[PDB]
Amino acid sequence: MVYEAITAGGFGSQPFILAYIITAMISGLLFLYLPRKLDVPQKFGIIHFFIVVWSGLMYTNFLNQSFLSDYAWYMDWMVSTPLILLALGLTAFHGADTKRYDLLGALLGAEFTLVITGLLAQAQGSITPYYVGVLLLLGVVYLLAKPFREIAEESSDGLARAYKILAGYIGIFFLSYPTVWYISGIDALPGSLNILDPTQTSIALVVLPFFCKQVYGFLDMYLIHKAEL
Amino acid sequence: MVYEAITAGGFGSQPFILAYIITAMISGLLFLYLPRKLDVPQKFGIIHFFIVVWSGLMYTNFLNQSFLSDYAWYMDWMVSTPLILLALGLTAFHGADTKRYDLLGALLGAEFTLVITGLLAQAQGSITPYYVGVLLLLGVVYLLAKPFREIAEESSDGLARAYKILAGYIGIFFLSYPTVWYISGIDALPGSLNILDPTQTSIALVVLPFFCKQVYGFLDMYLIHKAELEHH
Amino acid sequence: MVYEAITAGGFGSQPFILAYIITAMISGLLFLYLPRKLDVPQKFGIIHFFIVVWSGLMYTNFLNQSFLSDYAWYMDWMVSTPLILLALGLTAFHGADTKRYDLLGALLGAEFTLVITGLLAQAQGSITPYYVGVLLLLGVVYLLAKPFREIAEESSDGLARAYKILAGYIGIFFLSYPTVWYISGIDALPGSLNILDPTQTSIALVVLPFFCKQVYGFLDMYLIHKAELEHH
Ligand SMILES: *C/C=C(C)/C=C/C=C(C)/C=C/C1=C(C)CCCC1(C)C
Ligand SMILES: *C/C=C(C)/C=C/C=C(C)/C=C/C1=C(C)CCCC1(C)C
Ligand SMILES: *C/C=C(C)/C=C/C=C(C)/C=C/C1=C(C)CCCC1(C)C
Ligand SMILES: CCCCCCCC/C=C/C(=O)OC[C@@H](O)CO
Ligand SMILES: CCCCCCCC/C=C/C(=O)OC[C@@H](O)CO
Ligand SMILES: CCCCCCCC/C=C/C(=O)OC[C@@H](O)CO
Ligand SMILES: CCCCCCCC/C=C/C(=O)OC[C@@H](O)CO
Ligand SMILES: CCCCCCCC/C=C/C(=O)OC[C@@H](O)CO
Ligand SMILES: CCCCCCCC/C=C/C(=O)OC[C@@H](O)CO
Ligand SMILES: CCCCCCCC/C=C/C(=O)OC[C@@H](O)CO
Ligand SMILES: CCCCCCCC/C=C/C(=O)OC[C@@H](O)CO
Ligand SMILES: CCCCCCCC/C=C/C(=O)OC[C@@H](O)CO
Ligand SMILES: CCCCCCCC/C=C/C(=O)OC[C@@H](O)CO
Ligand SMILES: CCCCCCCC/C=C/C(=O)OC[C@@H](O)CO
Ligand SMILES: CCCCCCCC/C=C/C(=O)OC[C@@H](O)CO
Ligand SMILES: CCCCCCCC/C=C\C(=O)OC[C@@H](O)CO
Repeated sequence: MVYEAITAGGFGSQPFILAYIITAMISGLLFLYLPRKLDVPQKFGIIHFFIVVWSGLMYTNFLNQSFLSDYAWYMDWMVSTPLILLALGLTAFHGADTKRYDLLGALLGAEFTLVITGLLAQAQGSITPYYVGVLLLLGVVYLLAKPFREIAEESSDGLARAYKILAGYIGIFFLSYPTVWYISGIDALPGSLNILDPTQTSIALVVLPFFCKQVYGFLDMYLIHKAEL
Repeated sequence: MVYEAITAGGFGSQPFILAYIITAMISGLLFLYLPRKLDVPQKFGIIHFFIVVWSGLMYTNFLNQSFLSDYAWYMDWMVSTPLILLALGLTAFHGADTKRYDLLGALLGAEFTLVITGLLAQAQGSITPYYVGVLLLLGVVYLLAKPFREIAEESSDGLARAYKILAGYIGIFFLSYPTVWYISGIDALPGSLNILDPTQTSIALVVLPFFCKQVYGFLDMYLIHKAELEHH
Repeated sequence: MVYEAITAGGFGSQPFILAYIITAMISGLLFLYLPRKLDVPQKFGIIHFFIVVWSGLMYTNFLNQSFLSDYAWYMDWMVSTPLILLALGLTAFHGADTKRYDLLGALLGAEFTLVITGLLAQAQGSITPYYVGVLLLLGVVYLLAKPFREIAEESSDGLARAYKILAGYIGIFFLSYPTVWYISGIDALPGSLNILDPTQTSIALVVLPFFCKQVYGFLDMYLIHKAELEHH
């Protein structure tokens, strides 16, 4: 019952969720427009567009109650967060000699499952899946830190630096998510610490996404342009 | 309460829906068969097979109530309408030199998001997401209309003509759905106009699909066949 | 009412469901490591990792009631069993000249659709969709038995033998599922027959998946390995 907890009484988080949704939409447009002017491949503009627009659309379930609303987080991250890791995977490939799409799939597949464990954690009211999720996230991080790093180092010195920058960014932001999820004291969530109240929890999982999507998109695409100079 | 409305009173749409399903299943079997007879790549038979068989299976939720029924259309279009666009895209690729698979993804991705907006709108009884869906639709027809057209025009004249025909056929039909959705007077479906009664909506929503899937299946495969015969 | 029936009273399947999840997680870790030890392509490890881990996860919904619980088998096979087939397909492709990724798509799509029929059947309380599934599954067996077999025979004798063994293994086992599903006396799923009680059904759908996931991942990677050893 995440939704009722988030929107009962004040629903203080709604200004933030509204602002997220709008900055998402306008960012999505800008992302489509950018790579025309920017000298980065279109696939990046496109991917970030979907990251941000999919996220936006899902968060509308907090403004308007549907059957989705209690799980709108996992509906969003389901497809947003693998697209993020795809953006990050393809950047690494960009200049490089050997592309490795089996690793892309692993990268993306882990994220998806990771996010489904959250889904499962909450629905079950049980933390067991959450632990499996965290192990997977470590697996993602490993994947980013090593194999994809190496592939990125095959290419130009600028791009490899760009990857490292993006990867550590995305790495560390990702690790925050299971944190605020665990320490949330929303009754539904089986996190056994209770530090953040529903509105706080909700607001964290608006600001955090903002950095991981809206900023990420620009960060990714400016960094690839600025490398290829 | 889309299902509830649709099966209200007589349930007038009942037998149309049944004929759509039966018909889908038979189309499917042909689609698997045709390519071998037709000198068209098997991949095309396979895509149309799933399109027409997926749709048919989802529509059985109007004949037997389930937790899916209210959102059946979306459960269908979710995977059917990107497959439709995959065929169209792959047709454009068929005889061309440069293949843009990131554009294929954008094409297919937009459709999926664009059907999910439809689902969101009904689920929150809210019209907002629909507008984004409409914006995405226009991105789809733009994609089809230009980049994919460009790629199509590297190929022989017949294959370019084929794409151009199918691209208009599916583009025009595709714009009808958000129309009759908005137009519909089922209450679950938001938007102000209530022009179409639930049975009229339902019947619009098996007629258009019959043209987008069954007819489209054959049309695609015959245009690709006629173009390759014309150029050999 | 699937969860309630299974877990009601003694919940006699809970140990098997536990033993299954624990072995799945452990098998998964091993699958990731095995490829580097066997000179088998890492991708096979990846795919088998996800098969057991995803399956394991979905089965936690029998240990803890959720909205997914009643439909957990479908949520599992919905992605697990296309992956099982991806592995089969890629095995066949492994030594071969022609990679036909449309057959891979057809293989995977039939499976996924074929699981969704099971979910529709339960959700509808109707046996109709089950029947489409069975057809579809005979589509799958067909694919495996022929075109995929031909592509395997393109390769070395060791690789070709590997595929045919696995294809047999997995074919036979895949047929058992629509059988147990049908004869199961869980009220929710609409077989005419009521031979198994929920616990027996549950046990069967623990032990059979053990052989199709945990065992199969090892079997697949060792057969390839062996095969690659046999030809310098
Ligand atoms: C834009 C949103 C982003 C970048 C979300 C990232 C979310 C995660 C990495 C969540 C991870 C989780 C676990 C590792 C365990 C289960 C709970 C989750 C879903 C928060
Ligand atoms: C076989 C069925 C087909 C080809 C259906 C096409 C359906 C659409 C293009 C629906 C479009 C919609 C929007 C663009 C926004 C409103 C919601 C939808 C799904 C009606
Ligand atoms: C690891 C689990 C596996 C390999 C499960 C296989 C499951 C099936 C082949 C199920 C088949 C079905 C039909 C053919 C029709 C009715 C619905 C199903 C899912 C029982
Ligand atoms: C849905 C949860 C994960 C399911 C899929 C994740 C793993 C799929 C990756 C398959 C793979 O690596 O094979 C592709 C390889 O042949 C590309 O060359
Ligand atoms: C944690 C979820 C799955 C992790 C994927 C494990 C794959 C790691 C293997 C890397 C790879 O094969 O790249 C080659 C490099 O390790 C040595 O050449
Ligand atoms: C090759 C063309 C085959 C067309 C077959 C469509 C026939 C479907 C008609 C069903 C019908 O009218 O019965 C519906 C109603 O009686 C069910 O209760
Ligand atoms: C692609 C498959 C072509 C058509 C397959 C569906 C035919 C099976 C029909 C089953 C049926 O109608 O039985 C339903 C009855 O037992 C319950 O009302
Ligand atoms: C399941 C609902 C969407 C179906 C997606 C399955 C196909 C998606 C992408 C396939 C494609 O791009 O085929 C060509 C690919 O092998 C690139 O070489
Ligand atoms: C549900 C929202 C997701 C829509 C599809 C997400 C990805 C669409 C585009 C993928 C892409 O650009 O991959 C192309 C790349 O693999 C070319 O090498
Ligand atoms: C409501 C939206 C429907 C309008 C779409 C019709 C597009 C048909 C015209 C395409 C065109 O002008 O492309 C010509 C190209 O050579 C210009 O770069
Ligand atoms: C490779 C083995 C890794 C860990 C296996 C542990 C499974 C055995 C644990 C059985 C247990 O918890 O029995 C508790 C019982 O008394 C509760 O009824
Ligand atoms: C993704 C294509 C269709 C699969 C639908 C996935 C939904 C599975 C879960 C359904 C559910 O939670 O409804 C069951 C219960 O809440 C209603 O009795
Ligand atoms: C229920 C969802 C079923 C989706 C399965 C449709 C996948 C069949 C598409 C074949 C494909 O994209 O092959 C591409 C490759 O052959 C291009 O050369
Ligand atoms: C590969 C070994 C298969 C293991 C099957 C799992 C056992 C499930 C119990 C079945 C059962 O006892 O059916 C017999 C009885 O219900 C029929 O009268
Ligand atoms: C949790 C552990 C599950 C136990 C299953 C592992 C046994 C699978 C059998 C592997 C095998 O015999 O491969 C060797 C054979 O193919 C010749 O190399
Ligand atoms: C394993 C799940 C894969 C994708 C299915 C997503 C499930 C749909 C999201 C939540 C939902 O269906 O809500 C159903 C019920 O909890 C409403 O209260």
